[PDB]
Amino acid sequence: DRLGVLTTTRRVVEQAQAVWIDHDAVAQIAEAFAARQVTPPTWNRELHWSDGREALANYILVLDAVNFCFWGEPRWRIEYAGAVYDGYWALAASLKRALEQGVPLTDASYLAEITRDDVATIFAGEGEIPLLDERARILRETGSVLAERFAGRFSDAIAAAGRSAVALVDIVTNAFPSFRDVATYRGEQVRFYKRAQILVSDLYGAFDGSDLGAFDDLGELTAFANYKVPQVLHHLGILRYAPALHDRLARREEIPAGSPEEVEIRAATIWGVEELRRALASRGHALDAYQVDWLLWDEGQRLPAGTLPYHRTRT
Ligand SMILES: Nc1nc2c(c(CN[C@H]3C=C[C@H](O)[C@@H]3O)cn2[C@@H]2O[C@H](COP(=O)(O)O)[C@@H](O)[C@H]2O)c(=O)[nH]1
Repeated sequence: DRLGVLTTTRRVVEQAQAVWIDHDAVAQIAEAFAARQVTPPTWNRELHWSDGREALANYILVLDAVNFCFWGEPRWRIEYAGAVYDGYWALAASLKRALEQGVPLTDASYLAEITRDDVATIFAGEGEIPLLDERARILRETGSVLAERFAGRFSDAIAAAGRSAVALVDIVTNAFPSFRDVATYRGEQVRFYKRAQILVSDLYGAFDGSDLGAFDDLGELTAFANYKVPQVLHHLGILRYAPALHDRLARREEIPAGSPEEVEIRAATIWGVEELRRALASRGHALDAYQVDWLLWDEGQRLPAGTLPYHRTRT
């Protein structure tokens, strides 16, 4: 466990007061999923950009640099190619739209200088993308780090990882401040690395596990601790919430980042996915943790009306 995600999150799950795993539900869900050999959907080619290897690598870094927090009222929505999108697909569509119209979002020099008005345009739609100013700041940071340390080419970073997913995550968090996703729980560091790990899985997807998307150790990735997958796990009965936390989610009350409740959700998400992975493998359906994450995130796109709302964090 070379990044320390499973180890540090396990300490949280063992001590967690507001969240816990129902291991019976894990078994039952594993039974049904294994029975019908459920598979994550293939990496989406419609709403993701495609290009030569240098531009594509840079595109994946930018996509995942700003891959966070899409909730808020009035709901942020995007119109692209005769369809309306929200959440992640709104992000994806927005970038694809910008690149098609020839915005140089894969060029480090442009990213280093990108303005608030640039990103407001790129993500123009109904409402406004949350944390707009932050996204502008992250893209400027991303650009100037690319330019300074990687000759403007994320492919330089990828090459230095030598086909290790774990090594690339560590290269990314070392160089790019925005990707440093750790917190504390009762005085101990907890390590998550959501966006850094999702980046690696997205290279694998975009490059079909060849060239720059070749990795020999993808099993070492964890789930990407977000707000949608815990909502799915709660829906499937795998995550249970204590009274005050349940009521907070129901009221759509925001939870401060790094607070005990929030850290417990994220840790239990990691271990909820890991426990489902082990239970599936037990029943002869071997998937990597990132695949179980993909599969659950996909289920999260068509949850029934009146499932408990996902938790709302911000920072
Ligand atoms: N754990 C996990 N979290 C994911 C993703 C994705 C998209 N990945 C694509 C690439 C390969 C897969 O097959 C997917 O097609 C976005 N997110 C996070 O979810 C939230 C937005 O959710 P919603 O409102 O539904 O759009 C937000 O925190 C966002 O950062 C997934 O991979 N796993």
